[PDB]
Amino acid sequence: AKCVSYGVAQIKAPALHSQGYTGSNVKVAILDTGIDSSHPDLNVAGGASFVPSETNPFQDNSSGGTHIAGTVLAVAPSASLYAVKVLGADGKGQASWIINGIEWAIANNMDVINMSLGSPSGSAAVKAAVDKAVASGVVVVAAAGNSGTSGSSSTVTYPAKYPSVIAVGAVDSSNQRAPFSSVGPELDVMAPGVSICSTLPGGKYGALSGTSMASPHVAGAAALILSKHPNWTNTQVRSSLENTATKLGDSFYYGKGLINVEAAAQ
Ligand SMILES: [K+]
Ligand SMILES: [K+]
Ligand SMILES: [K+]
Repeated sequence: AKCVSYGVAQIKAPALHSQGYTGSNVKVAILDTGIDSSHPDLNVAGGASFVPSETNPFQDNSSGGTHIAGTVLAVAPSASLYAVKVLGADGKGQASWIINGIEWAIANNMDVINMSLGSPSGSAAVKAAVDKAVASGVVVVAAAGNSGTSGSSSTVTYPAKYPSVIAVGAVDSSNQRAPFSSVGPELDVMAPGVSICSTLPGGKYGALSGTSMASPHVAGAAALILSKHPNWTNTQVRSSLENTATKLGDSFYYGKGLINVEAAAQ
């Protein structure tokens, strides 16, 4: 990664890199607004668009998908990225498009799905598709939501709110919960999500904040773990990330805490 970011060291990814693990031979689908495949610092191995008004997955007219891609590669520099466009330039999409992306990911033997997207209400049909992905062995990671708090109510967005999905909230560089990061019993782990510098469309770079930025740290961590332990199931990868996280506070706000990929990979 050409842009410096504190998040990679924060989750202890350099310890894996020192051990010689960089996520080789791990297929990571980024279900988002596309990936700018012409960016000099990205390589994209394949993809598909399901957004009828935006038919190229290898361009990104929003910026999120590219940024997210860059984070996954900063964490797991050898991962293979797949651009699955399920959101348009406004970062919005239909539930069916998300389903078609998930199905494409299953058909094309992805190891990890990253969904940095969140609907407040969810879709029964999306649930079925994510659960199917997880049953087929895919590690499914999603942004917990940028809906802050709501007293004692959960604010975790769908599809993160489903139990089959790893819901990733955002901490800042001080390991404090970001004011926007959703909360609730469904929140699983935290990762860096404030002012994360990564790739942007048109060969650019810049900081973005959100649980969408936290999620790909965890998708990259999953790739690092699978490169060290290619025989582990998705169940085993998830368990390793949740069980070895660094506790940060009440699980309503922090889940199990900050992922620690060095501990998870032991
Ligand atoms: K490129
Ligand atoms: K969850
Ligand atoms: K929780």
